[PDB]
Amino acid sequence: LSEQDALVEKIFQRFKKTLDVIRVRAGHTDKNAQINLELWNAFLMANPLPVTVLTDQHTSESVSMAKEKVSNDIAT
Amino acid sequence: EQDALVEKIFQRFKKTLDVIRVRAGHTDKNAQINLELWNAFLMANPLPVTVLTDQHTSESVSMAKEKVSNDIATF
Amino acid sequence: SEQDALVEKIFQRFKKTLDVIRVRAGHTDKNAQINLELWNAFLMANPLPVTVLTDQHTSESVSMAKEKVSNDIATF
Amino acid sequence: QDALVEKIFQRFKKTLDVIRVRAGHTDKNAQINLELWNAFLMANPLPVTVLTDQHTSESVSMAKEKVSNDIATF
Ligand SMILES: [Cl-]
Ligand SMILES: [Cl-]
Ligand SMILES: [Cl-]
Ligand SMILES: [Cl-]
Ligand SMILES: [Cl-]
Ligand SMILES: [Cl-]
Ligand SMILES: [Cl-]
Ligand SMILES: [Cl-]
Ligand SMILES: [Cl-]
Ligand SMILES: [Cl-]
Ligand SMILES: [Cl-]
Ligand SMILES: [Mg+2]
Ligand SMILES: [Mg+2]
Ligand SMILES: [Mg+2]
Repeated sequence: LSEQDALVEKIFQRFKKTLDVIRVRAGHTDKNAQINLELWNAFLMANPLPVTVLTDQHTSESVSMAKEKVSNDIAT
Repeated sequence: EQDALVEKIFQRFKKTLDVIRVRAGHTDKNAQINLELWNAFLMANPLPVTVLTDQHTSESVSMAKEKVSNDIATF
Repeated sequence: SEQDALVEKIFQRFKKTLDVIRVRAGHTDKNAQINLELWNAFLMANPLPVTVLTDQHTSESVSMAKEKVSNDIATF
Repeated sequence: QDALVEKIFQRFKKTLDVIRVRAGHTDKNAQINLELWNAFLMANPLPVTVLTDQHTSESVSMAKEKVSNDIATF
């Protein structure tokens, strides 16, 4: 009702389209990330690892190489 | 008048919102690619049974979750 | 310049929230790129005789994971 | 002025919270994904690691093309 509130609502409406795109996409990405973890779970239950070696214990050379490539990509 | 102020506010935010929007957009695209690759991989290498985390969480998944939780707490 | 001082104040109020979102989006984008590189190396070393995508046929494992996560999102 | 600035932020807070929470869980899950790749590849090592700049797997190319069509139509 107040003129200040009307301005605040107008500011939000100017941002709404952009925020909607970000928010909706973040929802789809979050859902897909959860599906990815469920697929990892089913895959590893069916194909178990004798030991689970995480990066703080030892980083696979494949992971190191992939990280270095993407780092160079981002640096360009 | 009022609209010119509102447009000025949005333009001040645009570059930051663009960076966020572009990064989230490519992440969403890559997440969709990731699922298609899972599909092709599992079609070629099927699982006799599909065990989801509500039935049983793999010890490997639990260890990875615990490690990442410690990383996020200390990073 | 009176409007610009207010516009700058509004941005500074949001900066901390926007920085957190932007920095995480950057780390997530980098990790998603690494994930694709690891798929590439994994599939080059372990090629698929045929590549069946979900529009041709959706693996029952993918269908089950999608349904589980969809129920998770609906209940939460 | 400051009361107006806070009103603007509070109007956006709920939308920004949803975005922040979703992005945070996605970032966490992406980290878990990389740790699982590490454990999987330590247990099942690759004789050579071929990245996309050397050669892109036909499976990756096909998946990329399908997803591009999906994003264009959805
Ligand atoms: Cl190491
Ligand atoms: Cl290694
Ligand atoms: Cl782009
Ligand atoms: Cl989980
Ligand atoms: Cl669960
Ligand atoms: Cl369990
Ligand atoms: Cl287990
Ligand atoms: Cl199907
Ligand atoms: Cl199937
Ligand atoms: Cl190529
Ligand atoms: Cl190939
Ligand atoms: Mg096996
Ligand atoms: Mg993955
Ligand atoms: Mg093996």
